[PDB]
Amino acid sequence: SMRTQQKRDTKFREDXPPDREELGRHSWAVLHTLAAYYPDLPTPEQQQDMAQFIHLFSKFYPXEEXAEDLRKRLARNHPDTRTRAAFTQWLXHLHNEVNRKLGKPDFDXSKVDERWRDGWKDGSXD
Amino acid sequence: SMRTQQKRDTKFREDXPPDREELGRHSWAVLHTLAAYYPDLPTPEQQQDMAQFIHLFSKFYPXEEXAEDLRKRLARNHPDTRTRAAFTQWLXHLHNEVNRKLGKPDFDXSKVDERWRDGWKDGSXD
Ligand SMILES: Cc1cc2nc3c(=O)[nH]c(=O)nc-3n(C[C@H](O)[C@H](O)[C@H](O)COP(=O)(O)OP(=O)(O)OC[C@H]3O[C@@H](n4cnc5c(N)ncnc54)[C@H](O)[C@@H]3O)c2cc1C
Ligand SMILES: Cc1cc2nc3c(=O)[nH]c(=O)nc-3n(C[C@H](O)[C@H](O)[C@H](O)COP(=O)(O)OP(=O)(O)OC[C@H]3O[C@@H](n4cnc5c(N)ncnc54)[C@H](O)[C@@H]3O)c2cc1C
Repeated sequence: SMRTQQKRDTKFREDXPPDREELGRHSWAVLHTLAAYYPDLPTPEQQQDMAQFIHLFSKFYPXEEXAEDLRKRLARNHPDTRTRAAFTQWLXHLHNEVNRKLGKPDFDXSKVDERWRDGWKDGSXD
Repeated sequence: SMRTQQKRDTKFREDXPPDREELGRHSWAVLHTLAAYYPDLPTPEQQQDMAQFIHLFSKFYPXEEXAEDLRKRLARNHPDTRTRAAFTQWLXHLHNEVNRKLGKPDFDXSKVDERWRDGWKDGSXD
């Protein structure tokens, strides 16, 4: 017909303020990448710090409906920051809660180390 | 000649682990966007929380040379979290320190509200 609601076909300037979706994509990348490299045997101070980091992220996330949704989840399901394995998985399952809320499919949590740190075992990241 | 070191011409799969540069781009977007919507008159608890959030981000940032560089800066130049105006500018000038370290030009701090929240006044984000 003429205009389109597919943003990629419309708004071409990259250096603009992130919208709700684009901030989401950046933020999941930041959180999953921070978790991917977290210690396998973190100190007690690290475990405390990472839980506080996720709590503070929930206080300041600037999409208010998204931040409320996050604060509700963290109240029902505190972050497991005991180890890399536990925290990476914990964060995957949380991300999946949001995906299911929004009508998106589940990400296979078995893929989190490939996806965010190591690259796919088939070599498609090289 | 044949291979290229311009990543865009080589590695086409998007769902791969962020490298140092790509994590940087995501992270500056997250930090500048969080600052852009921070209160103009934050409570004392908010001011304390935002400073602690930036400190914790420096503890967990997974590029070790980058995290060390950040920890050094925050020791010399604590975040000003007193107001949106102060914190957005504080974070711009910090980002500029990193840009100059890496041979990149200064971003004009007068542009931070346009860039990260409001869109350019000429309408090029619409
Ligand atoms: C904490 C948080 C709360 C949010 N709350 C809301 C909200 O309440 N309402 C709303 O409209 N939007 C919310 N958003 C934005 C939303 O989650 C999506 O980021 C946005 O809709 C863009 O979706 P996307 O399809 O690009 O993929 P995203 O969900 O942004 O995912 C980005 C990439 O991460 C990978 N991935 C997907 N799922 C997982 C997983 N479970 N584990 C590991 N990797 C995964 C995939 O490679 C994917 O392409 C929130 C985002 C954040 C960060
Ligand atoms: C906290 C932190 C520390 C880092 N330390 C290092 C390091 O020690 N060594 C290293 O090699 N890399 C480091 N990086 C990565 C580096 O800063 C860049 O992110 C990366 O090199 C990609 O650069 P870029 O050209 O894509 O633009 P980036 O610097 O990633 O900037 C992204 C976008 O932000 C906007 N912008 C640029 N400057 C400002 C500013 N001053 N204020 C507001 N908006 C701005 C521009 O629109 C720009 O395109 C760090 C990143 C972070 C987040």
